[PDB]
Amino acid sequence: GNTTSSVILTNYMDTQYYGEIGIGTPPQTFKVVFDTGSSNVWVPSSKCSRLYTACVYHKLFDASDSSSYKHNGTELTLRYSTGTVSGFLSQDIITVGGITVTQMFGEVTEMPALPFMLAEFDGVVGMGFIEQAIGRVTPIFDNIISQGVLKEDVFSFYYNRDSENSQSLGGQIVLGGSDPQHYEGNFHYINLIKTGVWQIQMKGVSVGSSTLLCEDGCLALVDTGASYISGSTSSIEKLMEALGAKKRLFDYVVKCNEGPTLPDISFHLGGKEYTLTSADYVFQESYSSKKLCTLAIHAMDIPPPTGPTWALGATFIRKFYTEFDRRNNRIGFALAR
Ligand SMILES: O=C(c1c(Oc2ccccc2)n(-c2ccccc2)c2ccccc12)N1CCNCC1
Ligand SMILES: *[C@@H]1O[C@H](CO)[C@@H](O)[C@H](O)[C@H]1NC(C)=O
Repeated sequence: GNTTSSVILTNYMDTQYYGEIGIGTPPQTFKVVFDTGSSNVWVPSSKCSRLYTACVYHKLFDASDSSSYKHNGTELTLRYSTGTVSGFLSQDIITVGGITVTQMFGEVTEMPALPFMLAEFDGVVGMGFIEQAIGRVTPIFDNIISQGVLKEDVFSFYYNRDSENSQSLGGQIVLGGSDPQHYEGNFHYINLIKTGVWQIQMKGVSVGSSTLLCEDGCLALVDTGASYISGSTSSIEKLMEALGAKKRLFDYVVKCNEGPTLPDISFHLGGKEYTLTSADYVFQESYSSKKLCTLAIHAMDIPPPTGPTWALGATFIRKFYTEFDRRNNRIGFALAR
């Protein structure tokens, strides 16, 4: 192939990065997260009961308004770390950054308020492998590859640190390459443990100068759909005791004045150390001892076969521009700019 294609992303509060796709003829536009942690495409359906408040608030796909729609109707349930969606399969034309593909996707009829009422996006575009696709449906990137239009069998993620001011650009996905404008230095590559999952070996997790965690190795899922860096409950409990952080319901907190005093956290991947300073992992919203500041690291127990794993989400990608290489089954990291 010859072409490169980009998807402009919106950065919502440093936690949600989403772009727009079109589905059907004429195109019905949806805000979607592009998720390397999963392999299914889904959007909410017009068939979703309005008793699900998430379906009242999000954009719904109406098959009755699309002349290119092809019925399927196979029921499917997608169980994610933060919640579950259920619905049925359909086929239609999807437009992603100027690229048009015929795609099988889920029409979601059951969409829980938690977490979906907290989502700025409507659906998900899974960027993982067919091996992880529920119902063994061909993932969108595999269908785009089949077209033979892309210069390379790769895709790259840039997630901006700036979520506020306009004219910044929230983030960017490049289909078929990388954007040198958003990284510096050279890519350092890490081969996948196996095909089918964007997961790599991690050799250790350091808090300051000492390797408190993951000595003897562990797994690291490079997950564009996750807002934070996550580890298993036991790993995070140990990590947080070392930081002096206090557990709450859905996160860990530190007194805001303590934020800048927190140690660096280093991830040992492919012989290189990937270091995040406290500015990279603390939501430093004030400097008061009277206020609590949340950390962009949390516990998430991912079940087998994928888990138990650490997940390197938006917290990590903000610092490290990421290239997902399908041709060589590897992931490249470079310093984002
Ligand atoms: O469930 C999540 C996650 C998720 O939802 C998604 C649901 C489906 C697809 C993508 C995101 N969100 C999320 C973020 C903001 C609002 C609602 C949900 C997470 C926030 C932190 C950590 C994980 C997830 N996963 C599991 C699937 N892969 C990415 C992380
Ligand atoms: C749904 O799609 C798959 C092809 O991807 C097909 O094999 C299956 O039989 C379809 N079912 C119907 C009822 O159209």
